[PDB]
Amino acid sequence: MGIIAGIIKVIKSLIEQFTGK
Amino acid sequence: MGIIAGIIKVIKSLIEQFTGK
Amino acid sequence: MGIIAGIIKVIKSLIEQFTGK
Amino acid sequence: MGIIAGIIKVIKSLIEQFTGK
Amino acid sequence: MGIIAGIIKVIKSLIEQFTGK
Amino acid sequence: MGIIAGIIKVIKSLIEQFTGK
Amino acid sequence: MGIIAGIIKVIKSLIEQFTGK
Amino acid sequence: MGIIAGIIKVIKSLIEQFTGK
Amino acid sequence: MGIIAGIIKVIKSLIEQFTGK
Amino acid sequence: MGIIAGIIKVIKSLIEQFTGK
Amino acid sequence: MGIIAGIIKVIKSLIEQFTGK
Amino acid sequence: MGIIAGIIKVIKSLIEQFTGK
Amino acid sequence: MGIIAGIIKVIKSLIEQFTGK
Amino acid sequence: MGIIAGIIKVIKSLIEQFTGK
Amino acid sequence: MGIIAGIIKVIKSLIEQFTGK
Amino acid sequence: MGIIAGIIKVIKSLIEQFTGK
Amino acid sequence: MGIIAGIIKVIKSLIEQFTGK
Amino acid sequence: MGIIAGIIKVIKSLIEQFTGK
Amino acid sequence: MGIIAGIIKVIKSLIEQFTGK
Amino acid sequence: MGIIAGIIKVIKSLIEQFTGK
Amino acid sequence: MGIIAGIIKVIKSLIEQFTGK
Amino acid sequence: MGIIAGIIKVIKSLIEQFTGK
Amino acid sequence: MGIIAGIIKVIKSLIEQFTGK
Amino acid sequence: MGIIAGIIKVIKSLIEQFTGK
Amino acid sequence: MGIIAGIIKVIKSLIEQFTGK
Amino acid sequence: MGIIAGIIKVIKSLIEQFTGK
Amino acid sequence: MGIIAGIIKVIKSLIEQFTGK
Amino acid sequence: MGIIAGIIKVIKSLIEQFTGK
Amino acid sequence: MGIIAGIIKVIKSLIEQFTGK
Amino acid sequence: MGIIAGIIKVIKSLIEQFTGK
Amino acid sequence: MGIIAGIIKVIKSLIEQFTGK
Amino acid sequence: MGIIAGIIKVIKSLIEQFTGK
Amino acid sequence: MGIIAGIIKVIKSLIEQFTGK
Amino acid sequence: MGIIAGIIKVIKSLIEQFTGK
Amino acid sequence: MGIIAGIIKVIKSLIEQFTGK
Amino acid sequence: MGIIAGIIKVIKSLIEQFTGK
Amino acid sequence: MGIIAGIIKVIKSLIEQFTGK
Amino acid sequence: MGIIAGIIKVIKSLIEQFTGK
Amino acid sequence: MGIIAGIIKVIKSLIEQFTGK
Amino acid sequence: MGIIAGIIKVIKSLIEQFTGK
Amino acid sequence: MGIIAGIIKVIKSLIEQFTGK
Amino acid sequence: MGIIAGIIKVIKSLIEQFTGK
Amino acid sequence: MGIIAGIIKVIKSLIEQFTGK
Amino acid sequence: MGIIAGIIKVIKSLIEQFTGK
Amino acid sequence: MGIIAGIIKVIKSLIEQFTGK
Amino acid sequence: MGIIAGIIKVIKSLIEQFTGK
Amino acid sequence: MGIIAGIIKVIKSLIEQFTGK
Amino acid sequence: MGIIAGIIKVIKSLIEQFTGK
Amino acid sequence: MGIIAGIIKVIKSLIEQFTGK
Amino acid sequence: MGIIAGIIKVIKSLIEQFTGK
Amino acid sequence: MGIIAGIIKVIKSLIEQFTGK
Amino acid sequence: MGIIAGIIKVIKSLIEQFTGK
Amino acid sequence: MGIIAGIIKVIKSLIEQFTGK
Amino acid sequence: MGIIAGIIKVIKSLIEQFTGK
Amino acid sequence: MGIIAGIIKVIKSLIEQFTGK
Amino acid sequence: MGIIAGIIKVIKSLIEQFTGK
Amino acid sequence: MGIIAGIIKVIKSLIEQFTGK
Amino acid sequence: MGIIAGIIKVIKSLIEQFTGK
Amino acid sequence: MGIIAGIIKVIKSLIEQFTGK
Amino acid sequence: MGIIAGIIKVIKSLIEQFTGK
Amino acid sequence: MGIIAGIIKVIKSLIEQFTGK
Amino acid sequence: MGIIAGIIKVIKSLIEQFTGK
Amino acid sequence: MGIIAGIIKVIKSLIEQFTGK
Amino acid sequence: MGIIAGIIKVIKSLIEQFTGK
Repeated sequence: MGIIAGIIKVIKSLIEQFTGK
Repeated sequence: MGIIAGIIKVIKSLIEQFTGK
Repeated sequence: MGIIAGIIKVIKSLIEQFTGK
Repeated sequence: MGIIAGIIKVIKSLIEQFTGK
Repeated sequence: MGIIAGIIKVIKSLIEQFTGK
Repeated sequence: MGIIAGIIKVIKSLIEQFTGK
Repeated sequence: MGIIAGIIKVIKSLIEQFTGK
Repeated sequence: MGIIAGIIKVIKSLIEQFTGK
Repeated sequence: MGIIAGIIKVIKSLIEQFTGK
Repeated sequence: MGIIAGIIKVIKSLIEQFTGK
Repeated sequence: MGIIAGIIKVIKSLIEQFTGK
Repeated sequence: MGIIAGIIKVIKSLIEQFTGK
Repeated sequence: MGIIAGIIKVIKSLIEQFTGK
Repeated sequence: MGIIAGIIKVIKSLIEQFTGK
Repeated sequence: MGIIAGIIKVIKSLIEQFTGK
Repeated sequence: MGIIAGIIKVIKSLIEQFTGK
Repeated sequence: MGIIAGIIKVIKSLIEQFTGK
Repeated sequence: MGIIAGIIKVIKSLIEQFTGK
Repeated sequence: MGIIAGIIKVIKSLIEQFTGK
Repeated sequence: MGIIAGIIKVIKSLIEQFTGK
Repeated sequence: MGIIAGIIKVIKSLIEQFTGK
Repeated sequence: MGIIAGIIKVIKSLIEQFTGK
Repeated sequence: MGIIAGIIKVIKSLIEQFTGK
Repeated sequence: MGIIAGIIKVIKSLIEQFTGK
Repeated sequence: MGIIAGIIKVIKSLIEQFTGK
Repeated sequence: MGIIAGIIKVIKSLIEQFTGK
Repeated sequence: MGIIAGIIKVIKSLIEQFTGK
Repeated sequence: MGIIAGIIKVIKSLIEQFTGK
Repeated sequence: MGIIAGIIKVIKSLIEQFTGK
Repeated sequence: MGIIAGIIKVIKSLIEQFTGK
Repeated sequence: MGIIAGIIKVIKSLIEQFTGK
Repeated sequence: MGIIAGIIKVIKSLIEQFTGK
Repeated sequence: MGIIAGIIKVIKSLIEQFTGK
Repeated sequence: MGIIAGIIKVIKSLIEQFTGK
Repeated sequence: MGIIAGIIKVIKSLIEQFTGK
Repeated sequence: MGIIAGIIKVIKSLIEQFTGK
Repeated sequence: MGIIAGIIKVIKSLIEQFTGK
Repeated sequence: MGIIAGIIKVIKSLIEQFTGK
Repeated sequence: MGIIAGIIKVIKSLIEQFTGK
Repeated sequence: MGIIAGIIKVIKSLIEQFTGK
Repeated sequence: MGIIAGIIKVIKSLIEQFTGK
Repeated sequence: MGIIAGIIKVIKSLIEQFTGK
Repeated sequence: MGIIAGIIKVIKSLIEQFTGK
Repeated sequence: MGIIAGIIKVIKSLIEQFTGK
Repeated sequence: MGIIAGIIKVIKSLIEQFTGK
Repeated sequence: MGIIAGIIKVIKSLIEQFTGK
Repeated sequence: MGIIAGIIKVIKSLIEQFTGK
Repeated sequence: MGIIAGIIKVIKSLIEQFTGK
Repeated sequence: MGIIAGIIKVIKSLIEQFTGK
Repeated sequence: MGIIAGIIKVIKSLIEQFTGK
Repeated sequence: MGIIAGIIKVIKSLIEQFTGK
Repeated sequence: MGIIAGIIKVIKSLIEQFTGK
Repeated sequence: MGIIAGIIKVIKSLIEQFTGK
Repeated sequence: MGIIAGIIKVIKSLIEQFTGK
Repeated sequence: MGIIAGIIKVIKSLIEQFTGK
Repeated sequence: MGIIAGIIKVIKSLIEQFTGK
Repeated sequence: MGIIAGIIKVIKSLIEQFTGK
Repeated sequence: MGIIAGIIKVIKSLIEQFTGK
Repeated sequence: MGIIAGIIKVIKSLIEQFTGK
Repeated sequence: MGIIAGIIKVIKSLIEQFTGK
Repeated sequence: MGIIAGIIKVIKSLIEQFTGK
Repeated sequence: MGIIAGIIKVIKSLIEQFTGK
Repeated sequence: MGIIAGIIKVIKSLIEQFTGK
Repeated sequence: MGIIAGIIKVIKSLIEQFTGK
């Protein structure tokens, strides 16, 4: 179902994706 | 389903995508 | 389904795409 | 479905695209 | 479906494209 | 479908294109 | 479908093109 | 379909082209 | 389809071209 | 299809061309 | 069901994806 | 059901994914 | 049911996934 | 039911997954 | 029922998974 | 019922899993 | 009922699993 | 009822499992 | 009822399992 | 009732299991 | 009732099991 | 009632089992 | 009532089992 | 009542079992 | 009442069983 | 009442059983 | 009352059983 | 009352049983 | 009252049984 | 009262039984 | 009162039984 | 009162029984 | 040859021994 | 040859021993 | 040869021993 | 040769031992 | 040779031992 | 040779031991 | 040689041991 | 040689042990 | 040599052990 | 040599162990 | 040598262990 | 040598272990 | 050497372990 | 050496483990 | 050495593990 | 050495693991 | 060494893992 | 060493992993 | 070392991973 | 070392990953 | 080390990844 | 190290990625 | 390291990416 | 490192990207 | 590092991008 | 780094981009 | 870095862009 | 960096742009 | 950097633009 | 930087623009 | 920077513009 | 910067404009 994959360097964040409702 | 992948360097953020509703 | 991928350096943001409704 | 990819440096923003409705 | 890609430096913005309805 | 790509430096803006309806 | 690409420096704007209806 | 590309410096504007209807 | 390209410096404007109907 | 290109400095304007109907 | 996998270096964060409700 | 797998180096964090409700 | 597996090096953390309620 | 398996090197941590309620 | 199995080297930790309530 | 099995080298720890209540 | 089995080398520890209440 | 079995080399320890109350 | 069986080499220890109360 | 059986080599120890109260 | 049986080589020890109270 | 039986080689020891009170 | 039986080679010892009080 | 029976080779010892009080 | 029977080879010993008080 | 019977080869010994007080 | 019977070969000994007080 | 009976070969000994006081 | 009976071959001995006081 | 009876071959001995005081 | 009876072959001896005081 | 009766072959002896004082 | 000797209190009896044929 | 000796209280009996044929 | 000796209280009996043929 | 001796209370019986043929 | 001795209470019986042929 | 000795309460029986042939 | 000794309550039986042939 | 000893309550049986041939 | 000892309640049985051939 | 000892309740059985050949 | 000991309730069985050949 | 011990309830069975050949 | 111990309820079976050859 | 221990309910089976050859 | 322990419900099976050769 | 432990419900199977050769 | 543990429901199978050669 | 653990429902299979050679 | 764990439903398969050679 | 974990439904397959050589 | 995890439905396949050589 | 995770439906395939050599 | 994740439906293929050499 | 993710429907193909050498 | 993501329908192809050397 | 993303329908092709050397 | 994105239908082609060297 | 995006239908081609050297 | 975008139908071509050197 | 965009139908061509050197 | 845009139908050509040097 | 745009039908040509040097 949900995936995140790579070189991930996120800082001090908020991050969203919706698929569905 | 949902993916994010690369060199990701997001800071102090809000980020959205919708697909669906 | 939803993807973001590259060198991503977004700051102090809001970002949207719709496909669907 | 939805993609953003490159060198992305967006700041203090709002950004939209619609395809569909 | 929807894409944005390059050197993107947008600031203090609103941005739209429609294709579809 | 929808694309924007280059050196993009838009500020304090509103921007639209329609193709379709 | 819809494209914008170059050195884009638009400010305090409204911009439209129609093709279709 | 629709394109704008160059050195674009438009300010305080409204801009249109129709092709189609 | 529709294009604008050059050094564009339009201000306080309205601009139209029709081809088609 | 429709083009405008040069050094464009139009102000406080209305501008039209028809080709077609 | 839910997955995260790569070289993950997230710091001082909040991160979300929804698929479903 | 729920999985995380890779080289995981997360620090000082909060991390979430929902699938379901 | 619930799994975590790889080279896991998480430090000073909080980490969550929900699937179900 | 619940599993963790790999090379696990977690330090100074808190770690959770829910599946169920 | 509950399992942990691999090369496990956890230090100075707290670790949880729930399945059920 | 409850199992742990592998090469287990845990040090200076606390470790939990719940299944049930 | 309760089992632990492998090469077990735990040191200076506390370790728990619950199944039941 | 309760079992432990393998090559067991635990040192300087405390170890628990509950099943039941 | 209660069993321990294998090659058991425990040293300088405390070890517990409960099943029942 | 209570059993221990194998190759048992425990040294400098304390060892417990409860089943019952 | 109470049993111990195998090759037993315990040294410098204390060893307990309870079943009952 | 109480039994011990095998090849028993215990040295420099203390050994207990309770069943009953 | 009380039994010990096998090849018994205990040395320099103390050994106990209780069943009853 | 009390029994010991086998090949018994105990040396330099103390040995006890209680059943009763 | 009290019995000992087998091949008994005890040396340099003390040996006890109680049943009763 | 009291019995000892077998092949008995005890040497340099002390041996006791109590049943009664 | 008191009995000893078998092949008895005791040497350099002391031997006791009590039943009664 | 008191009995000893078998093949008795005791040497260099002391031997006792009490029943009564 | 007192009895000894069998093949008796005792040598260099002392032998006692008490029943009574 | 006192009896000894069998094949008696005692040598170089002392032998006693008490019943009474 | 006192009896001895059988095949008696005692040599180089001392032999006693008491019943009474 | 006092009796001895059988095949008696005693040699080089001393022999006693007391009953009475 | 034949002997009976002791305190003999036989009643309402038949008694036999054979030695010879 | 044949002997019986002790406190003999046999009643309502038949009793035999053979030695010889 | 044949002996019986003790406190003998046999009733309503038949009793045999053979040694020889 | 043949002996029986103790407190003997046999009733309604048949009893045998053979040694020899 | 053959012996039986103790508190013997056998009833309604048959009993045998062979040693020899 | 053959012995039986204890508290013997055998009823309605057959009982054997062989040693020899 | 052959022995049985304890509290023996065997009923309606057959019982054997061989040692030898 | 052969022994049985304890609280023995065998019923309606056959029982064997061999040692030797 | 051969032993059985405990609380033995075997019924309607056959039972064997071999040691030797 | 061979032993069985405990609370033994075997029914309608056959049971074997070999050690040796 | 061979042992079985516990609460044994085997029914309608065959059971074997070999050690040796 | 060989042992079985616990609560054993085997039915309609065959069971083996080898150690040795 | 060989052991089985627990709550054992095996039915209609064959079961083996080898250690050795 | 070889062990099996738990709640064992195997049916209509064959089961093996080798360690050694 | 070899162990199996848990709630084991295997049916109509063959099962193997090797460690060694 | 070799272990299997859990809730095991394998049917109509073959199962292997090697470690070693 | 080798382990399998969980809820295992394998059917009509072959299964292998190697570690070592 | 080798582990498999979860809800395992494999059918009509072959499955391998190597680590080592 | 090697692990597989989850809800595993593989059918009619071959599956491999190598790590090492 | 090697892991596979999720909802795995592979059919009629071959699957590989190498890490190492 | 190597992982695969998700909803995996691969059919009639070959699949590889290398990392390392 | 190597990962694949999602909804994977690959058929009749060959698939590779290299990272490293 | 290497990842593939999404809805993957590749058929009759060859697919490569290199990063590294 | 390397990623592919989306709705991927590639057929009868060869596909490459290099980054690095 | 390297990414491809969208609706990808490539057929009978060769495709390359270089970044780096 | 390298990206391709959209609706991609390339056939019978060769395609390149360089950035770098 | 490098991107291609749209509706791409290239056939029988060669295509290049350089940026850099 | 480099982009191509639109409805692209190039055939039997060679195409270049340089920016840089 | 470099862009081409529209309805592109180039055939049997060579095409260049330089900007830079 | 460099752009071409419209309905482009160039055939059998060479085409250049320079801006810069 | 450089642009060409319209309905372009150039054949068998060479075409240049310079702006700059 | 440089533009050409219209219905362009140039054949077998050379074409230049300079602005700048």
